[PDB]
Amino acid sequence: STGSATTTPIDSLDDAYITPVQIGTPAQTLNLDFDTGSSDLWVFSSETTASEVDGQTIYTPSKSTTAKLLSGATWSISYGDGSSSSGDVYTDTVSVGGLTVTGQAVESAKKVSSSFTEDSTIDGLLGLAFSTLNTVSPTQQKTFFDNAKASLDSPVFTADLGYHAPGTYNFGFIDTTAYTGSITYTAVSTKQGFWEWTSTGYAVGSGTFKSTSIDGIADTGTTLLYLPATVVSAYWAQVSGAKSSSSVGGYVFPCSATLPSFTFGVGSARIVIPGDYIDFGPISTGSSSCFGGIQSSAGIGINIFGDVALKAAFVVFNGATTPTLGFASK
Ligand SMILES: C[C@@H](NCCn1cccn1)c1ccc(F)cc1
Repeated sequence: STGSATTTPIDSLDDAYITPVQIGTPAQTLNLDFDTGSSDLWVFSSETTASEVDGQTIYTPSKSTTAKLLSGATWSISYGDGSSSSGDVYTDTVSVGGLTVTGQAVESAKKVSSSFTEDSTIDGLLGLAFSTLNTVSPTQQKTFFDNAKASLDSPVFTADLGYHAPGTYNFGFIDTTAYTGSITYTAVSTKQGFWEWTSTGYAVGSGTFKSTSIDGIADTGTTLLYLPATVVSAYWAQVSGAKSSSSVGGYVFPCSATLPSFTFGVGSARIVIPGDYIDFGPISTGSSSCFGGIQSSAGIGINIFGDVALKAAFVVFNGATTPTLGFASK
């Protein structure tokens, strides 16, 4: 089997991407944030505290002929950004882009934090990290990918995120029309449950490439690129007037600037992030200070190749017995 679904940025900054997902029978279509940095498929639902719902589409298990309560199971998750949600669990039929899984754990939110309520465009998350991170208790559940792998033509999915444009998630095949050149594959550690890999170095603009190992995760659910303070300082030193603002919570730069590109290594290959991808616009409406898309990881504990980095590439998440990542330019 394969599936192919379009993913669409939620706003003009590419802060997140939503992908339609069919849940239940008859189908209930919800727009989910596909998140390679977590392992729970959770949704706004008929169970979500009414005051915490503001515009989202909800899943109503009682209207699905295929829904069943996963009796006794609960879940609770918090993300890197301090957001959280929790609830109970149903199993139901879930389809993405024409690929169907039966018996998928659909985690129904009873509570969501303010950051989810305030974003009316995201109806829940679909986790695509390793199932060892799934938060369902007392019986951990599998991701949609982990359940689909029993059926896919090839045990892979690919992320092809757009810059201020739609892109694609494919399951079970690699679209050789979607990238240029060749795909460079690199080793993955699953020790922390993430798609964790080691970049071979970086360059700033037209500068020399610095060969240096940078461990980090490929995380479609994180907007920005979080790297070591040394790397980030070297980047922003090339932008006149850029500074790390303690009042704003990272590097800001004059909105009049032209940003340099940023290159990261994948083995002997190089992925170039254009400078405009690193522009996240005014810090507040009408401001002439703009927020940077490359930020320090020093207060996280891990480096994160978020959307800023991933949308410069065609990315293969190889879930073969020994998982690997592939990157191609596009
Ligand atoms: C609550 C939420 N924001 C969606 C992303 N966004 C960035 C700026 C605005 N929206 C979220 C939190 C964590 C996460 F892994 C996914 C989604």
